[PDB]
Amino acid sequence: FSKIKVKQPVVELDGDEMTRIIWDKIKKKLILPYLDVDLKYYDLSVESRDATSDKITQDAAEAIKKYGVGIKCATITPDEARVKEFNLHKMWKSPNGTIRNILGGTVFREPIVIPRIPRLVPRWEKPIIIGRHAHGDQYKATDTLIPGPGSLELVYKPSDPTTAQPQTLKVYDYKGSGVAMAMYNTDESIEGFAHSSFKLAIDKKLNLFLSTKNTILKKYDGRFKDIFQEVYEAQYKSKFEQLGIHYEHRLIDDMVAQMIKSKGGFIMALKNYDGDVQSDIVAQGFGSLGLMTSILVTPDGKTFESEAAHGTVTRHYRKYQKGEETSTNSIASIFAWSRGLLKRGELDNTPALCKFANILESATLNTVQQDGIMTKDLALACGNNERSAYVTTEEFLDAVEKRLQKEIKS
Amino acid sequence: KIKVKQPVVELDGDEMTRIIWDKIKKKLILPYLDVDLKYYDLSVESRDATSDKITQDAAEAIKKYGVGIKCATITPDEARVKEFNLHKMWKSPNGTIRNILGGTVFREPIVIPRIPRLVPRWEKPIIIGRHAHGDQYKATDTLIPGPGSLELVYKPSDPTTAQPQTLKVYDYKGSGVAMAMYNTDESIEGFAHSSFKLAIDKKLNLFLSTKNTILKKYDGRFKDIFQEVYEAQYKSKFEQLGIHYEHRLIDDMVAQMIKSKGGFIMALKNYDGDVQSDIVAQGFGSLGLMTSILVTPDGKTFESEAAHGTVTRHYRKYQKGEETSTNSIASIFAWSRGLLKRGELDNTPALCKFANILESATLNTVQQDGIMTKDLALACGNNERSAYVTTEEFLDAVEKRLQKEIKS
Ligand SMILES: NC(=O)c1ccc[n+]([C@@H]2O[C@H](COP(=O)([O-])OP(=O)(O)OC[C@H]3O[C@@H](n4cnc5c(N)ncnc54)[C@H](OP(=O)(O)O)[C@@H]3O)[C@@H](O)[C@H]2O)c1
Ligand SMILES: NC(=O)c1ccc[n+]([C@@H]2O[C@H](COP(=O)([O-])OP(=O)(O)OC[C@H]3O[C@@H](n4cnc5c(N)ncnc54)[C@H](OP(=O)(O)O)[C@@H]3O)[C@@H](O)[C@H]2O)c1
Repeated sequence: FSKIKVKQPVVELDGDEMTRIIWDKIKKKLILPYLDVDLKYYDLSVESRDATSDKITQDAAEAIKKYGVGIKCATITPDEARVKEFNLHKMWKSPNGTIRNILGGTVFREPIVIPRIPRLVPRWEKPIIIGRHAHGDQYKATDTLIPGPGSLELVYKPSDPTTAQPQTLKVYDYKGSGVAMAMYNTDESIEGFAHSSFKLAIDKKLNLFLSTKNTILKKYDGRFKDIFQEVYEAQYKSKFEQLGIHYEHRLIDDMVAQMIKSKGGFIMALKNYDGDVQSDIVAQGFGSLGLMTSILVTPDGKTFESEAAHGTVTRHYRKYQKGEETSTNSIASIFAWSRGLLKRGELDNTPALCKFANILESATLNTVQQDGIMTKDLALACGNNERSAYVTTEEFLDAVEKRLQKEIKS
Repeated sequence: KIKVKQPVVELDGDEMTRIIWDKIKKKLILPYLDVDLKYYDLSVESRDATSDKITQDAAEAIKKYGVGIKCATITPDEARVKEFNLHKMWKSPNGTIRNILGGTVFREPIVIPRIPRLVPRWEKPIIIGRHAHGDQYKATDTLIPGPGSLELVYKPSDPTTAQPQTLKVYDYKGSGVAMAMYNTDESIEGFAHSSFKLAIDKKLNLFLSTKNTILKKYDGRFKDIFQEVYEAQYKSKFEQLGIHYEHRLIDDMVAQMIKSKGGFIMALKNYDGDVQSDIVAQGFGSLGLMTSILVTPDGKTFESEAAHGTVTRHYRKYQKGEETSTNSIASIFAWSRGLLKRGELDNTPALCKFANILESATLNTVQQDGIMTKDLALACGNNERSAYVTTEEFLDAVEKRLQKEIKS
């Protein structure tokens, strides 16, 4: 059929295991037949990474920065058993972290809602998006064991004693053995977090809430609150008002409670640790990870990386490897493509592309909603594990493919 | 009447909960028990009138006789200081009591089958234990104006038995923020003992959650101490009861928690305990069915109270002569749970029986008689005025049912 010309190159990052499998199928059956796009391919499989000494990972990030918009497949984050499983030169760092830090920007997780599929928190009918500040609180902290009595201090010595002054803060006086830890964060990173959060809220046309425990951590957390407020008043307030959306700081205690009581439909910006823990809570609350997507947004709002929020689905890959039946959800991976192409269409002002992206999504979701064709993970939420309620990994892709063709005739 | 061997320490509170507290004592307690109630008025006024001294006297008394029954109290803050013209912004009475008694607070929701929960699958209590000693809650934080180094420095009292430590935390290339916190093996060990005794008492599985994958030393310490404490005194008891202890990464626990049907205990570090307690409570429904107990390491001192506040919004209406529908179930349980502990300690099976009948009468007023306050009716999808009853009407109903229940 007629192909849509994609003006700017799209960066594609291949992953491994199960997702690598459905990725190739999604491409040939759902993308390549309708678009004339130039894909800058970067293989991020563990095998490819271990070979290039993890260089392709960096090269891929650079590519995304250069062209704007990357579309990524889940990848394996090597650990102990992984190093032996593939005979790696060493436990490489998670490609997700390496790319995220190279591009700057923040990651926002968004669940896809399908009416027909109940949520564990049934009241949730609209997505609750979680943005996580992944810079350096507890994830870059220094912790140790205090052996016995003594004093603990936080000491800061400025590189320039003329403008700033030294700090020597008393933390605690141990009367026995125990534990200690110190962490940091910077104005620069927090500022990017704010910018990335406001731009996504504008794009999504959703209310934005920042959560901290500023009542306790008066300075530390207070810092996040002040920078968001400052960045807001100066560059986004007027834009939030035109759309009818609002920004607001809320105590993590209140936000968290108001969150599970709501019906959803808004964005929560959170600090490293809260974002980590709350993302797992929200995802599970909506249901299957097969419906959790994610988008990386930079402060300048010119660079994006699109990828499913779940992993390589290793357990399903073990079955696949033996020829055993699998029911893996391809929905999130498909949306990695549609959301990435959508951004591609927006930056190049190519409505044609944007239109196709919304059609791919519609075809995908109506397959479940209207036709009732779905994978096991989805059927489980309905209370139907009978091998007649769900369909196989490939059967689902076949269904959406057929549906796309139909909905594409206009 | 039923004779309560040891004295029960009673702390009175403020606003709406103070109102229901007096009606409860007089209608559901005093008529059936011959108990010596050591009374302590912990209202905002009483506290500000004694420079917060009754608070301490109260805790000391709980420490003396064992169990305490407390009414929700007002925690001073900028706003409250102007409202009552408080001399000083007195700190949380719960905190002060917690410090004197040591011990850990466990939040347990009351599940009434007829009343739906927001997380529909939760049909069994999910109890959260909070280590409220001090991580972020006793940390020192500061702003960092610009480029410079940041270090953690430890100097031992006896540089003969311990080595000093000077760890590079970070080199700022720009302005930012810094923070440091601590915890002690002592409190962690206390936190462990209380958790285990509560699991044994409730006969439920116990789970400890941390981020020991990132905070290898700090959180690995909680893990190791709990394990040590577990094997040192509770493993066999757990084995006899058929319950299990386990450490879980917070990421896994929380995901598992929301996917479960409830029925277990989660011991959490200070911060997670705080945030997760609010999630769990809201998942079950009204804060009106939320209870809590303070449990000391030795397992001989308890403080029972509603897990909710003074219900200020409802108090104003009460002030304007307007009708109210405040759920008193949680307050009544504060009495029942406390009295149950009193009996367990005094080996007074009679007191324990009363306690269980008071809880049966209360809950059945809702489950069978269909008499409930507004919060519960709303949870049932009933938004009609005729669907619920007033604060006093509900108490009147429990009172009547209690009399019938006691008959046999
Ligand atoms: N690159 C990334 O973005 C990323 C993110 C996270 C993890 N990972 C990596 O992925 C590998 C495996 O991680 P993991 O053990 O957490 O597996 P996972 O891919 O995170 O999935 C865990 C489980 O969730 C369910 N699930 C996830 N996606 C599904 C889908 N699309 N359809 C149906 N069910 C789905 C399955 O449960 P059932 O087995 O019960 O069906 C699956 O076993 C590891 O190397 C990990 O580091 C990569
Ligand atoms: N002593 C304690 O353990 C304790 C604990 C928490 C707070 N406090 C104190 O309480 C004051 C702040 O209160 P707050 O703003 O947190 O309000 P709250 O007393 O915590 O209750 C907030 C809302 O939850 C619902 N609710 C709570 N208890 C209920 C009940 N028994 N029956 C029916 N509905 C109930 C009501 O919502 P609707 O308005 O929708 O009816 C109520 O307005 C401060 O003095 C604070 O220090 C004390």
